[PDB]
Amino acid sequence: MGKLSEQLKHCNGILKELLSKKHAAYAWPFYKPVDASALGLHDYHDIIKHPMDLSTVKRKMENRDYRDAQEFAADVRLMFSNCYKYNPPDHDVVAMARKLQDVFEFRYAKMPD
Ligand SMILES: CNC(=O)c1cc(C(=O)N[C@H]2C[C@@H]2C)cc([C@@H](O)c2ccccc2)n1
Repeated sequence: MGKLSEQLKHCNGILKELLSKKHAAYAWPFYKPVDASALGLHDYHDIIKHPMDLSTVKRKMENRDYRDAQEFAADVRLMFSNCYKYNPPDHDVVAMARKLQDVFEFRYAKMPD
């Protein structure tokens, strides 16, 4: 019932939206951990020290791992940051990251106080 639980419900709402059909055209690369081997990205885990994806964020939310909205936001932004760090800015995945991050940031900003 407290503020932290309430803010985490808003976070859970955002997470459900990021995983929803509405955003699937650009969200799908972020659904599961990057399979570096399958994608031929044999330097991925040398460059990205802390992989993150929405299935991992969902597991952590379901497990009550996140103690506050800030911790949840840090993982969602880590996921985007990894994309911007690894990929050349002209790869389609970077455009898709930017579009999904726009959805995230605008709704995260509507956090209940
Ligand atoms: C989070 N996902 C990724 O960072 C990623 C990277 C690459 C990739 O090959 N990156 C090489 C350009 C770099 C050296 C490919 C994919 C793949 O899921 C994908 C294909 C086509 C449109 C969108 C996504 N995802």
